[PDB]
Amino acid sequence: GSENFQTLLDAGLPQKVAEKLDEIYVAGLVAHSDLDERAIEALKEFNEDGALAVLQQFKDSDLSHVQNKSAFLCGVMKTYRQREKQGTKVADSSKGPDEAKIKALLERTGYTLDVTTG
Repeated sequence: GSENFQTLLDAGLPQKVAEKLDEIYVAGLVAHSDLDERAIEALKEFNEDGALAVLQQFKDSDLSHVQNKSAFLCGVMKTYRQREKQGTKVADSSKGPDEAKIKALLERTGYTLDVTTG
C-alpha cells in the first residue's frame, strides 16, 4: 500500500474507508498532496457510505490534466448525498439503473386442465 493509509484511521475515519482509498494512492491517480486542508475537512464528517461514494467516482474522474484534484473531490461529495438524505442540491449524476433480480423467491407448478402448464 502507501504511507497515507494510516493517517485516515487516525484523522477520524474508519478502516473500510481507507481500504478503498489506499488504492488511489498506488494507482498513480494522485500526487500524495493532490488535495488541500479544505478537502480534508469536508472528508472528516461523513457516514459509512459517504466517503465510499466520493472515492468511487474520483477513481473514474477526468483527472488527466486537472490542476486541482481538491476542487474535483469537493465537487462530487456535494451530489451523491442526493441518494443519502434531503441535505444537498439538485446536481446531475448517473448511477443506479433499472433492473432487480428475484434471488429470494420461488416458483410453483400445478398440472391441471385449468393451468397454462408445460
